[PDB]
Amino acid sequence: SMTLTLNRQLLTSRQILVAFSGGLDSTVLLHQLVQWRTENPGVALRAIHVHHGLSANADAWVTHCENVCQQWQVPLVVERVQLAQEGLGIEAQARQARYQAFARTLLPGEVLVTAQHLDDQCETFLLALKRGSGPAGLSAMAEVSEFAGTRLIRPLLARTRGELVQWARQYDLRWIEDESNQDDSYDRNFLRLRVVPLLQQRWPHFAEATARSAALCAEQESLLDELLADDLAHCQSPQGTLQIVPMLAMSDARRAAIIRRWLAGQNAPMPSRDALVRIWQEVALAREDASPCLRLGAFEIRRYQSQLWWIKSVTGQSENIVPWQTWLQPLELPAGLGSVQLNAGGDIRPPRADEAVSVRFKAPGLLHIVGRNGGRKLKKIWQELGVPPWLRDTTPLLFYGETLIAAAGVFVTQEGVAEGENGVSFVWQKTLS
Amino acid sequence: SMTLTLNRQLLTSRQILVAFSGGLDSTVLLHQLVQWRTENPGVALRAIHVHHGLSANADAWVTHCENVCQQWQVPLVVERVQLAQEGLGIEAQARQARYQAFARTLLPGEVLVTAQHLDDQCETFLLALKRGSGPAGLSAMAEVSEFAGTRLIRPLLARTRGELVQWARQYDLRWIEDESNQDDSYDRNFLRLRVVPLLQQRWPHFAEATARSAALCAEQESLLDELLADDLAHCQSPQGTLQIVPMLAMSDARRAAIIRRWLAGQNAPMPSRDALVRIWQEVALAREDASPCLRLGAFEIRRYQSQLWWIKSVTGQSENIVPWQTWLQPLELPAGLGSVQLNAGGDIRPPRADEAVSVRFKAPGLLHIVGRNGGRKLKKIWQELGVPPWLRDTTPLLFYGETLIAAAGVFVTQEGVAEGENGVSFVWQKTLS
Repeated sequence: SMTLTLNRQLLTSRQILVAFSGGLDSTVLLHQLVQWRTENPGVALRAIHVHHGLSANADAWVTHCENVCQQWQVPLVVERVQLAQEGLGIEAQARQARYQAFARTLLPGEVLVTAQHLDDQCETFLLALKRGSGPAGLSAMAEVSEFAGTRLIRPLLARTRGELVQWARQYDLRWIEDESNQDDSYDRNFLRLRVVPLLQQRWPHFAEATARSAALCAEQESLLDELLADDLAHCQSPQGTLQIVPMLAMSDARRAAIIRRWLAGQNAPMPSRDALVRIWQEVALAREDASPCLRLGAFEIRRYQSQLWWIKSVTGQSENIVPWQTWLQPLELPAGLGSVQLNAGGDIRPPRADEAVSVRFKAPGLLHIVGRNGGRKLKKIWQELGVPPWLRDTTPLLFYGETLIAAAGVFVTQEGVAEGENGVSFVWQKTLS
Repeated sequence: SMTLTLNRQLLTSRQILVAFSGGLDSTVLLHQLVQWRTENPGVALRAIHVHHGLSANADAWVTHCENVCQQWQVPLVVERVQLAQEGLGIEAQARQARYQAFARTLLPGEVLVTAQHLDDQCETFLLALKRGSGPAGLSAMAEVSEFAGTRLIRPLLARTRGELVQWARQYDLRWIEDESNQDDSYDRNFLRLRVVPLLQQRWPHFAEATARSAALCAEQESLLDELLADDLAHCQSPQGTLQIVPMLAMSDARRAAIIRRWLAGQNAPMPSRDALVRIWQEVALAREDASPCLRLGAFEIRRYQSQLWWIKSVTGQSENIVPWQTWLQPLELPAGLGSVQLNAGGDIRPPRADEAVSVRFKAPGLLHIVGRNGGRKLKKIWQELGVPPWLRDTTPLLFYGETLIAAAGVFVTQEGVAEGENGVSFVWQKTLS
């Protein structure tokens, strides 16, 4: 039935790439896939062993993987990524390097498949538990998730190590397995060896019961997904923000479940239940006048126009002034804001080779712009044009000497309009995400 | 703050009864209550030690409890309930006897209070987990629940054993504590001593994280409570049944959450997620023609009139015939169906001292009843009158010789109508629930 199970989960896939450590689970997953390939002509399969850290057999494991793949006619990428600096041990440092390694060496349209099984579901659950997470975090792992643009499928997720042993053995597969005892100071190890077994003693199927609970938590979260759909549709704008007004009346749990689901949409890192609390109390209910902001890692959620925004944090630049001596060539902007350049053809007057061109993010005094008869301050103009506060000091400002010419993609001052009709275009380019 | 916490949870209470084993938690809870009484004049407090099983100090513990209560001026009920027959050990047999003991010795209007703390929340969670239960069952314990008509409050539910030790010690309270090592074959013991501690090693606050998860599961179930309210109102009749038709269109999770919440309303034992599945697939979607029935312990859920019913199972009696030689005196019915009697005054003709009166639950041939011009079979009459199938063979039928006179509270045959106007009343009495 593991083969039966395999094809159902892999129907929507043609190109697979399996994380292949010499181990049982990988060995059983891979043998099954090579078994699967022989049954579906035209199906391409690739394997990838990730050699990381200074293991005693780190080099031998690689060799073992090269023989098995070849004996089975399967290409094999072998990333040697290395990283460890006294910080977060194996159960963190490496896991990232590995998934990055998977990300790196993964073709487009190819589906990443891992050999994570029941015991891992139990371990994930426990770790979530020891973190005091709710139903969302206790749903542990999904049979199908999104990873590096594509999907990450986990077939053997429901299978027991017993089942895997019974298979790997029935087909006389040879596999490695260095328990690495002394890694007991790294959470996921301390479980499989000490806690979990201790549990399987009086409760032989403990790990099975846990997947059951995980599954039930998931069913409930999806029930809420259904139940909240409308609420979400209404409060979620097309832009990708969340309308505050429609929520002012809701209950704390309602709000949190929505904020939660909304943050998931931006494919954001799962928030802590208290984070969800702060977001509403300190941001949504905060005065827009006082620029509300909750830092959540590299990202930040804030309030603007009675809406909550999930955006990639970026450091201000109001005090910066980046000179453009060679404005004939693009100018690289600070804090990865991208490049900027003056192309022939546009409503902005070119600079004289005698004046000093520069890029800034601030501009004093009353300012006059095209399309408005008046003259207000930068901040007033920003507001009238709807430019969000986090962008009011991160938007390129063209300056010839001490004069403001334009604000990339937002406006052009009147003192900067093309005299004749020729003129140039101040163009702003941002790097890939 | 434990005192602060105490009064908030006990405001809606005047008469308390604390399950008092000599232990820390009880000792700390009780001392705090005697502390609480001194601060709220007119507040009555009672303690109850439950002596059960053949413990080495079973008798000494009692004595210790008698001294402490007296030293503190607190009445003390001491139930000696005993029960153990090789079946379900302490973590089952006794727990029932104890709560029964609590039930028995509890005054009306009095609130039962127990000294269950954080560690118990963790243990309850784990047990639920090892049972593979979902969010509803993983909410573990509530600060306030219903027990024997009244409420069961658990103040110290959030407090750590540490906190309790720090208190019992700060007020120099003396308490007992016989770990009873060899009870390790009884689930809740195997946890507190082996698993939990093993966990608190690498995770000192594991038990605290677990209450956090329990709490979050609860918040979500209440979120659903809110979200499903309307659905429940609509599908739940006034009688206390569940309308099937309005659910036919819903999704599996929706239905289950409703069936679940509905069963809770009848204050029924929490159902297994699969039970919820069977109920719908085997009962709701079953043909009423084929009398659908799912036995869930002493109770059973069934289908009648496009509705699901939660009712106290009762064995049929269609084959039974209980003679009434002394119809002048009440007749005790089988299978705790209650008693039955003929009172002077009613539309039924009395029996002659020459005919043989009896009670039955079946009746052959075409039958003629008052208020209908015709003559159909018992089963047809039952149907036309709306008598549920489980009651069609558990309803007393008056028989003089071989003639049907009446069906208690349902109908009177035409051959049994009072000749003149005097007549008697066939009255059916059922015992307390």
